[PDB]
Amino acid sequence: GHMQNVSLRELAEKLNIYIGFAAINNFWSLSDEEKYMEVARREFNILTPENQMKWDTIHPERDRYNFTPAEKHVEFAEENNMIVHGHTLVWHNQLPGWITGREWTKEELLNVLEDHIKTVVSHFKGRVKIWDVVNEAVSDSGTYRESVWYKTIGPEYIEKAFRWTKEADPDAILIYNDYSIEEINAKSNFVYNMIKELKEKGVPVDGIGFQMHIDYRGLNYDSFRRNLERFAKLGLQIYITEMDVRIPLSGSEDYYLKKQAEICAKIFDICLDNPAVKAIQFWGFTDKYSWVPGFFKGYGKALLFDENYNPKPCYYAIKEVLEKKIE
Ligand SMILES: O[C@@H]1[C@@H](O)[C@H](O[C@@H]2CO[C@@H](O)[C@H](O)[C@H]2O)OC[C@H]1O
Repeated sequence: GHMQNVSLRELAEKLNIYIGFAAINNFWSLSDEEKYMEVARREFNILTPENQMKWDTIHPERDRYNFTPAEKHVEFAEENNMIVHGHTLVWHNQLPGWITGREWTKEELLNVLEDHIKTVVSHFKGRVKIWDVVNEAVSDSGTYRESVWYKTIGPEYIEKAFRWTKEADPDAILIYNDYSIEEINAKSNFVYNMIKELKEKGVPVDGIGFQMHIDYRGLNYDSFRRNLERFAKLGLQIYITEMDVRIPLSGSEDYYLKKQAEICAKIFDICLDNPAVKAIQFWGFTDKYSWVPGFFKGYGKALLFDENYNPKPCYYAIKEVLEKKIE
């Protein structure tokens, strides 16, 4: 015969791709830890720690590293035949006080950056298959974002981060990850020309991550498909890293859950049609545990499973698209 439950990760493996999630902080000690862990191992073969590899947790003082929470994320992916997607080495948010609380000069922040990168990347060498090296380096104007990194160091912090990362783990796939660059627009044009110049200089930018924090309005699918093609032609691997499809909390639940399913299906169709797309992840998987309600005033219910871990319409919609693709 054949196996009874036809999970997303089983279907992902027959497509030679990964489908997964972001693991909440301290997932092993949730009140409902057991259920959370079970759904996650049943469904997924790639795991990104939601926050526990961020600068705040992992490097809370200039001369102290804390790998403890991160190691728990990695052990769980390992015991569960998942690969680990590392997040994130350089970003403007969730920085500890010893970084934000003092003025820096260029040479000192370069030295700080290199130490952080080499320490975390070497510590997890060979155990983290994909690194978000730089996260959200580009403003909502398609100019460079005016972070502590940029203001202190200049644009070179980007290439140096990638080069330092590759040194510390040559087998890691190094990516640049951003939001709102799924379509052709001012922001993705800037990211495009940016990666195009870094690769021409020999910087090891292996891939691009499209966060895919979207809502019930969907995307311009033609623009998204054309955007994936131009990036792939740069010789990049492509990762959907943080998917969620937030819907208004007010009024017709069924209508919005139906639009959510259609969107998820359309996004998978396009992604499965382009062989440079290697993983699709959701920024979580159950609506019980999502950053959306707290960040996006008036929206929620953005994930695969409801608050009781029952699959929602999008889940079945994506499974059906996965199954058709194999068929
Ligand atoms: O718990 C929350 C996380 O889900 C949130 O993660 C970020 C959301 O925006 C993405 O573009 C980032 O890459 C990702 O790290 O960060 C805030 C935290 O409180």
